Amino acid sequence: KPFTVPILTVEEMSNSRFPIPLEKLYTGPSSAFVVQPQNGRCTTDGVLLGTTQLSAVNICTFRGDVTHIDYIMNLASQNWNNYDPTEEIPAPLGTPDFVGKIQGMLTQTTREDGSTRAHKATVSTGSVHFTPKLGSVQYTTDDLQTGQNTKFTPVGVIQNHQNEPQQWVLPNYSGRTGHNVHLAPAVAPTFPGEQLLFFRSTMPGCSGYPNMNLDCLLPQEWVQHFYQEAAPAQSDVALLRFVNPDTGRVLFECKLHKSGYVTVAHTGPHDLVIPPNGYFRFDSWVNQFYTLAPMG
Amino acid sequence: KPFTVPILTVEEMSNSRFPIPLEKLYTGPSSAFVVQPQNGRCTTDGVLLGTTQLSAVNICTFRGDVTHIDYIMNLASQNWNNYDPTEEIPAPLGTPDFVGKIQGMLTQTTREDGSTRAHKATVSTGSVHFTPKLGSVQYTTDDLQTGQNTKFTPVGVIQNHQNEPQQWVLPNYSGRTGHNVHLAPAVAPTFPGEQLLFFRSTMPGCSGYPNMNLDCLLPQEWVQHFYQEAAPAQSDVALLRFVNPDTGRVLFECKLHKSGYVTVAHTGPHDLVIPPNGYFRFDSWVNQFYTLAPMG
Repeated sequence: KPFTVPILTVEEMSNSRFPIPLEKLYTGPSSAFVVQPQNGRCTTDGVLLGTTQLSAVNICTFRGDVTHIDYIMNLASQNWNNYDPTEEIPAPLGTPDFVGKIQGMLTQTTREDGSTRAHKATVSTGSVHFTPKLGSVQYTTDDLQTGQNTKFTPVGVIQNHQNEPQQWVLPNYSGRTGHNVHLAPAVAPTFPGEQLLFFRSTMPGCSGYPNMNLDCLLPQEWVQHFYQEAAPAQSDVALLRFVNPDTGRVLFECKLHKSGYVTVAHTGPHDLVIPPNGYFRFDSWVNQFYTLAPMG
Repeated sequence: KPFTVPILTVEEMSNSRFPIPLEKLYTGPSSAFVVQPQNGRCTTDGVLLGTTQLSAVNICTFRGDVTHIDYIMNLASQNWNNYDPTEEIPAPLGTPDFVGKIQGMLTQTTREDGSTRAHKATVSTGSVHFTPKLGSVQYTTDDLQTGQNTKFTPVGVIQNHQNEPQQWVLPNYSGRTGHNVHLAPAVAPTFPGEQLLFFRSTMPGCSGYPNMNLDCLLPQEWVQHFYQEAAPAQSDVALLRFVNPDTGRVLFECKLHKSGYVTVAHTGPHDLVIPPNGYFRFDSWVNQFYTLAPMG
């Protein structure tokens, strides 16, 4: 099958690491960071890696029952059935993949009356009570029956300023009980001139001076597209050109490594300047020795 | 181009009328209802109708500034730029398309300190202050600077029991100022044996005895797929067969009208029983006189 990327504009896409839309394109120096994101990890061939699942709305949500202590939720699977700690994944597909406090809201229904309730609730993925893999997560909930399906819908990050969140620091899915399992390989631009092309959004902040940025390596729909299509990597890198349908002109080119990350020939930071109508286009499969035309 | 539907299982898909995953397949009697949903309306040929946009995470969100009175938000566009009441759409793409109270949370950042805040907030789309089209929406917010980007993230519906929400009753996007503009055509099964095949989810409830169901005519990804693909309607109806990859057997067939709705040959209600691994498959283009093999 022939390879393609979706004709979606950045603003028409969604961040694969938090349920919010993409806002911009950005690139900066990697060196000092880790870049082990587990969400938004997909082989361009179609292979989902890490904790990556297809739904953009289920990223960072948690379902299950809860028991009052601030509150512990014995996790269930997205579809509300039993959690299987057996699978060979880092944690439930869609689990958060950075260390931080995520404010949201807990909601439950009592199968009995049609009765319902809702309360604010936060979750620190740094806390040693953040054990998704093992099957339980603790909410520092800022009246909650047991044996009743509870759901957590994420909203933003409530986080000395800018310190949290720690976007490139992976939480411990098994917490204290053990190291992380079956992680997606870490990313780093290898070629000389090149740097990494991120896909940034701004997680809403919910109280405090949090570092609201959030970069992802692949848009949620690229993940959804490689999954459907499953186009053979007729090469180890795919040359992408970011076109503009208004002027009909190419702005910059970039590298889509079949592994699942994007690199752009640039040194130093830069909030990528682009036309709201521009989108990426698959031109050709190239060797990893292909030097890219510099970026703006 | 040849027509297709995505190989996604119901649970792998998302509801196109609220940012939550699909849960089940359902069918019941239409007659007494309207069925004028504006979200999840797409021509199978690729034409988005009503207030339908591509992002499943931006359904029911509102951005803009707010001014304390409980609170009014002068709407902005998804990308945070000016709202254009000029476009020939019923309202901002993604606006809610049923009458009800939607609880969620308002969050804002103050460009100045990195300062942030968050408070619960509800919105009644029945209220005469619900004027999306005109550019303003009022929150009955259950400390909010002005001239500061505020966002509303929806969570569930806080709604004598079961009365609200009114899933098939369209809100007035211009409120009192005028009737609704450029609506997606209403739906109804025309053929004799047939009924309408919905795609149901359960909006979380956030306080009260709300009618948490929510049916949509097309999964958000079918909408995203017809948009990419844009496969010519070589006919006015497309025969779909819901297969099971485990047993390799067809369960039931259904009608995908190029208009953008699904009909199944059945009379009376029924929570469709299906294997978690089953998915739909495009078999052939047929005439509207094709009688369907009854459904379970």
